[PDB]
Amino acid sequence: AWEKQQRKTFTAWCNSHLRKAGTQIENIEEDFRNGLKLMLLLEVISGERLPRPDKGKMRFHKIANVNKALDFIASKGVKLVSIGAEEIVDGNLKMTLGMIWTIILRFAIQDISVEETSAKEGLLLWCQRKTAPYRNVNVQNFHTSWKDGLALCALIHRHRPDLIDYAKLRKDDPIGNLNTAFEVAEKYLDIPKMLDAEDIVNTPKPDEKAIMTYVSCFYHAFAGA
Repeated sequence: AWEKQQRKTFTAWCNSHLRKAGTQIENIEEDFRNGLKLMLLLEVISGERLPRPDKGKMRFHKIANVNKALDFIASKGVKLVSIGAEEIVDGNLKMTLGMIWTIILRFAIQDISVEETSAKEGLLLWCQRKTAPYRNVNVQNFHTSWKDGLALCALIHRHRPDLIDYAKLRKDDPIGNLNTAFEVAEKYLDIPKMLDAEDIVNTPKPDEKAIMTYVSCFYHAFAGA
């Protein structure tokens, strides 16, 4: 169950950035094998220029491109473990998802700082501060606390009360609450849908890496304004 959620969410997150470079991926376990869109993804999110990609379709050129991507990530303090270019190139879903998570964590979550609290813990505190006024919400983690959709709706309502009629939302309509939040974020906040409502409501403990990935988009979207 963790793999399905991470595949959907990580793919959508990558696409939310790749669109700025005029491209997209579809199958995360295949579309980064030659390293080209992986290098592009890193340039988009970092605002920096990576080395030029290799010229050639041979397997060793793909390995070289993936190594350029991995070396860049490592230069940002990321300690790559077990992740090898050969595996990314030949195909390994688990390793690929692990690599993309390290990227999401380093570039979208690690530098978040709220009240002397950083990264994951800081993002959580931010969510707690924003949803404090809502009695039917209780953010205590990045999994079960988000299952009924009220926390996400509240997070949006706190910044944009004009976008959601919070009083109409009921805890017994989790799918509806989640979709309402997903739709509003997509249409008005330019945050692509990254979570599947059914998976969130039916999985006892939803994947927190996927939820953190999606929620981090709201932090950055609201941090600007």
